[PDB]
Amino acid sequence: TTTILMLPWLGYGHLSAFLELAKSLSRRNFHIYFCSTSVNLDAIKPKLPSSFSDSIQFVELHLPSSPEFPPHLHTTNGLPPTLMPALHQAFSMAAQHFESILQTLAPHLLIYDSLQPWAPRVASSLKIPAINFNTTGVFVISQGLHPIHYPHSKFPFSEFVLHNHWKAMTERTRKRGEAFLYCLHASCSVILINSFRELEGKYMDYLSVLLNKKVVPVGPLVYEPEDEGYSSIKNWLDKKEPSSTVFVSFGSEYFPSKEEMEEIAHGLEASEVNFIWVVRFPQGDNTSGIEDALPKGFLERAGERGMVVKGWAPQAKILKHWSTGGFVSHCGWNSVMESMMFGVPIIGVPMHVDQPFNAGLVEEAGVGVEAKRDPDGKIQRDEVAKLIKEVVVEKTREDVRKKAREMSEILRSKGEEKFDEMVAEISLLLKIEHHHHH
Ligand SMILES: O=c1ccn([C@@H]2O[C@H](COP(=O)(O)OP(=O)(O)O)[C@@H](O)[C@H]2O)c(=O)[nH]1
Repeated sequence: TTTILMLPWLGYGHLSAFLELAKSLSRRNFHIYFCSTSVNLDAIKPKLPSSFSDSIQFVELHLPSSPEFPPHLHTTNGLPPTLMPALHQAFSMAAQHFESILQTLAPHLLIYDSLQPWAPRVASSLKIPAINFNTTGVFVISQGLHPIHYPHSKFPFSEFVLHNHWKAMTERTRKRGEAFLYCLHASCSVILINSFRELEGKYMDYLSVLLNKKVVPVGPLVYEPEDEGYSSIKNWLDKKEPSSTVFVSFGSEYFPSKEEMEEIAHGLEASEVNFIWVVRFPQGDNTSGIEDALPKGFLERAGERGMVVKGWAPQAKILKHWSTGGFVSHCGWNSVMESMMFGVPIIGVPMHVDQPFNAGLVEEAGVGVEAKRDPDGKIQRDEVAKLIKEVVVEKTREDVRKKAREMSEILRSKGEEKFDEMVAEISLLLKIEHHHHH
């Protein structure tokens, strides 16, 4: 049996997408070693049905630990943002443990994420082929690589303009970029990406030219789950009108500022929509409460229309509920893919990293709308309220709703043939590499 070790970056969205890919590979008679920190493995274990217990094996990776950065913080999930550089550095320091794991397990292939250039380096030293799997979409990667080759030319095939807020948003950025570049360039023969041609084909073709490598889509990769946490939420949603409610979430690794929450809250209130909003506090803060993060009296004024959930909610179950008419989202790529799969239009409030590019692609495909920031880069309560009202409450953006339903139909028609290309490229790569090693 051909064995694959998978090494996601230490974020919940990365773990989730890698796990869905692991499931699809396991059904093609690959044996998977799924490698991450213990805190990440514990968070993802509930998402693996017992049907996979024999073919997907978890392997713990150990990072350097200290009382001030202990192992339960070795994840981006709820991590204080100021600890993000320490987490990247600690992950790079796991390379020797990673080498010993690869020596002991001797997998035939490594599939690695784009935040760990040390991983393909270790694999190559051990004569283990390594392929890069990207859990973002293609658009942001092609936008990042284009200036390296065409520094004086506008990006082709798109009218998207990045807001000055993010253009402004030095060596931390450069080294993360150069690490990302290495991960792409080091990949053996192909790169894998969680996207699909109907959405991003022209950008995959362009990225393939920029890299001189085949770009292989393996998307849509979307996780779909008796549940007590959803029960209370389900009971509330069951009393609402169809397509009347928005889910509001900024993902697993972002905490909007007090001012950002103010604009979102006032946008929700003015729109008169029903909403479920996930509000979170960073690890180590178990004093803070919902009431302090929100404007004074906001939940009192919202009354029956509003529900705030602390910490975490069953996002996929909520989006699939017939009451949900929209998704106010930071536009993390897994959230975008889920929203498209479930046919829910996106109201984009991107915050950082790849999100503004994802929101621009959402707008371009017409399956959602982006709440634009004002000249100074602030979220605008008026823009949030107007888009919720148009898309969900009054439903005057029927173009958006129809395109989102159309996209869902397309995505639901896809089957296991979406993995045919990846499996053939893996087979070829391993057969070429077997001759080399000989
Ligand atoms: O309260 C929450 C917040 C997030 N998610 C899931 O966490 C993942 C978030 O991934 P995404 O790429 O959207 O954003 P990130 O967390 O990486 O910024 C998605 O699968 C969401 O469905 C969830 O289930 N409940």
